[PDB]
Amino acid sequence: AFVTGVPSLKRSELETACEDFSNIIGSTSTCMLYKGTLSSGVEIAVASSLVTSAKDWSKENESQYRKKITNLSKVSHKNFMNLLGYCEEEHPFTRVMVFEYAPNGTLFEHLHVREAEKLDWMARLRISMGIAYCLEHMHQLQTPAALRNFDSTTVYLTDDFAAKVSDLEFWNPDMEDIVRKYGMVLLEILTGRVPSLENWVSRYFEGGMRLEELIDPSIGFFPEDTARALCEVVRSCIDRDPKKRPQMKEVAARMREITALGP
Ligand SMILES: Cc1cc(Nc2cc(N3CCN(C)CC3)nc(/C=C/c3ccccc3)n2)n[nH]1
Repeated sequence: AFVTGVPSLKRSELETACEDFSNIIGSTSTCMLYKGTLSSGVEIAVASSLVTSAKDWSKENESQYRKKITNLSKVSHKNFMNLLGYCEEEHPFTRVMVFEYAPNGTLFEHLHVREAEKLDWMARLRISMGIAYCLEHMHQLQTPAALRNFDSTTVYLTDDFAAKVSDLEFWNPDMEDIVRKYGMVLLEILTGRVPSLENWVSRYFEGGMRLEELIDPSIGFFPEDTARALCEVVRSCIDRDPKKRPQMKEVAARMREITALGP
């Protein structure tokens, strides 16, 4: 065991759950993702290193592995994609982390890829609020390392479209940097726009854009003054000077106020 709290799986266990690793959700810089189901019926996303022998794997690699598990085992939040387990094995070489499975995939997909169906206003506020609570909690745990890769492709959506912020990448940022990224992700949620943006939105901030220009047209109707308040949160978060940015606890506080949604 490398940690208290998080169970250490036999590879035999995980082979069962993931049908001999036969079902792939995705693939990233540092890991392959396999779909599984535990004998408890709990759906899982298994993140496996891209290293297949002890040779391609350093003691630096190993040290990073155990640090990540340590750090993530300390993070537990309803709006985080929580670590459920891990599996280290030498025969054959296995370095795995087991995460919660989010059936509605990424925020990015639901904002930009699905043409037929769009997230409504209230679902967008709920997602925005959830993200903010997650980041606030992480800043309280002093583990922003888990957020070095934060953007709409790393935020997942549950059955009921709650946000789960993820940290899937094997470990080979300021909280001020995370606050700005939160600003940009909130802006993306509001507008439906993604960096192929600051210049575009500066026109809104300059006073030369109506909210019906800024807000994602797929939304339909929306409360103007709510939208206004959310855009000020964006403006605060993305200030060019990191020192002028709100703390995440202040962001979460203001967001709670505007959305009227508790943690
Ligand atoms: C880590 C994790 C992912 C996850 N859920 C899901 C669900 C999902 N869906 C839902 C149903 N699918 C039929 C379509 C899209 N897609 C993904 C994609 C993951 C990925 C990540 C990086 C690169 C490439 C791909 N993750 N839960 N936990």
